[PDB]
Amino acid sequence: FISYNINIDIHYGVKSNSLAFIKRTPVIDADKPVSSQLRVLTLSEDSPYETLHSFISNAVAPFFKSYIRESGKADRDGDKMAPSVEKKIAELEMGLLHLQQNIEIPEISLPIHPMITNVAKQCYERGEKPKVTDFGDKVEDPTFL
Amino acid sequence: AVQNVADVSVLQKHLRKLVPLLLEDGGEAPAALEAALEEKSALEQMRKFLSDPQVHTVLVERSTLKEDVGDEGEEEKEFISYNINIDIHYGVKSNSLAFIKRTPVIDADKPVSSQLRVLTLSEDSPYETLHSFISNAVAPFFKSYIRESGKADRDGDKMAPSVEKKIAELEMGLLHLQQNIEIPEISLPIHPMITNVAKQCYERGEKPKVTDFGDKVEDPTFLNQLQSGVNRWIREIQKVTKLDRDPASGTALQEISFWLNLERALYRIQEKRESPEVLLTLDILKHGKRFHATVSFDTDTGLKQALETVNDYNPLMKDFPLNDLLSATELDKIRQALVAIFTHLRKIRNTKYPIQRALRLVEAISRDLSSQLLKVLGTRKLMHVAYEEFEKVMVACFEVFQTWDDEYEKLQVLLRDIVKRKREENLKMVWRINPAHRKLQARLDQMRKFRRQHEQLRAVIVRVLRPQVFDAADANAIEEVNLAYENVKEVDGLDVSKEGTEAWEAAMKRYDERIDRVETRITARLRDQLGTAKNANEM
Amino acid sequence: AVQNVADVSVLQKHLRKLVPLLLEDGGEAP
Repeated sequence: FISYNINIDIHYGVKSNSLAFIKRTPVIDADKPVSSQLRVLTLSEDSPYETLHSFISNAVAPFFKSYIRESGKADRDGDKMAPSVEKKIAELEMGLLHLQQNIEIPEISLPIHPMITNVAKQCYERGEKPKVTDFGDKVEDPTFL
Repeated sequence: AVQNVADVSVLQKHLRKLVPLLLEDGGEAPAALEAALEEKSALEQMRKFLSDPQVHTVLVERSTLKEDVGDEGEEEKEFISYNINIDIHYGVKSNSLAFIKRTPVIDADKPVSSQLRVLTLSEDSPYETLHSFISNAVAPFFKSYIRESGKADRDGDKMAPSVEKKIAELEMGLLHLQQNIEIPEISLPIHPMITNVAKQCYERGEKPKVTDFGDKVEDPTFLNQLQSGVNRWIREIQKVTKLDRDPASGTALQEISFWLNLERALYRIQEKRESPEVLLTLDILKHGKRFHATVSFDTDTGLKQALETVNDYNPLMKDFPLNDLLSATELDKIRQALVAIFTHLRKIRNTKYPIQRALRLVEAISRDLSSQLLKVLGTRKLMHVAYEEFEKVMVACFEVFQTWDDEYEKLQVLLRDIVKRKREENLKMVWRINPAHRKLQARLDQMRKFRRQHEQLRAVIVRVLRPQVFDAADANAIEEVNLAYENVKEVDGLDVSKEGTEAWEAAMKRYDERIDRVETRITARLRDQLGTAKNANEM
Repeated sequence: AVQNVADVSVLQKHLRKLVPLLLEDGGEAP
């Protein structure tokens, strides 16, 4: 069933698509185009490792590299901070592509039906063994089976 | 994976609906977009994008082109120009949309926007944007998986915590993001017709009047365009003012050079009407029902309070003692230059300069002190510095060390006098400088121990290891101590890192293995020569 | 900053018309 959730912060929900909106323009103005005042990101839950890796790669490698090369910053010695952060970005990409180890599915809850589970729990908490008899009519009802 | 290739129509309509709001709060798929969006140059581009399972970058932009028009009447004209790129780069005067394929081949049967993620470009400051937004998008978010996924529960893989640490290293490592772009000012981004009309109204030298604009002097949309232009002008000049350099993205030297440039530019941003053409621009704004733009040229764009905010014009005279310290290469010059910058700190208090910021600048200057004494150390040639010469220059650099501590305890006297100043002003206490200088000195002084150490041996060895001053062994053993000094020398030199000190420790542990062998020899000769009596050569 | 603030209605309708184009690939608000 499709539902909705609201988050002031940012949070990974499982099997729940996400849309993040972070203000590109810090000041808030109704006259200022709100959509052009905001910054739009989105995410679907398929594999967060490759998610982050590929998105940061194709988001910062060409943008950042092209802008540092073409804006004359490579000719400016005011900040040698850029090559250091280029190495930093490269090692981000390496570490995030290396994030391909585990499926992370060790054990999941076992669903059968709420009715049988609650009947068994209520007939066991008294101190008695559940059988075919405790369910009663539910053992031969085709729909419940 | 590779699947059916999507069609142009579906994604074209999707992006057409998405763009106009994100671009100008509306527009409903403007025809300028669709002109070159349907163009074969772009069409084959997105065909390759969808089909090729190797390209996952694309850039659709719409520049609000500032078309320079030479016709008399105005300066520029607003224009619309859609742009298509298969590689992504900073578009000038425009915000763009990038699309990354999460699946190497995308189809319409599965949701296209599910298999493809959208990015939207920032033109104001793309680097600051991308950094802050990646932080506020991944850091607590990768944190949420670090907790939910039980990566701490399974210690077999401990590389996700390290990649979290390196994400943090990025986010707190580059915060300037190439800050301080040195933007001094911009052009006049206001209504063009008024500026041009005033230009021919004064090139005649006849004081542009109220009437010469005609009905435009009372035309509402004209006037509101003037207001919007003046508002954006104050936007970029308050931008050039809000540039507040921090010690990083440069250095404290560069910080107070920023103070230089900022102050000498806000000397002219005190008002913005200095040019006679801008004087008559003030006059026509007064005439054209924009007298608030006039007082802006006096108060708002006439940013006089900047000077009041930056009354700190004594750092201008601080740049000279700092420069003396910069040129201070000889040890005595270094100490007296520290004294000089200290005395002019006594001077610089008069201005309301941020003392937390100021003495964190002196923190950067203290690491600069470490750097310049490192240059002096390279002059000393620590790699193969000669022992007695080395302890003599350690007498020199250690009197320089407790003297740096002399005017450093004097910097604490400065802390007391700035207690007086906070009694007159008050401000936040956090102004640590505490340098790494001692660490070098630490290594220095510990090496000095070593130095004295072997000198305690070697000269005395020249007699004590010598029999009654054993020839065969002790000749090679005096060689042992001397060439061991060489081996500790050939591996331990001017190594700045503490790993040099660690290799020094290894060097002494093997050195003192030899030395303890020498001790065993000398004690053996002792005991085998004892037993006679107490007097002189006996005991 | 808070000088003029976009209304709840306009931004919420913008999101209502924007989300289905992404999370349903051109769908309608559910």
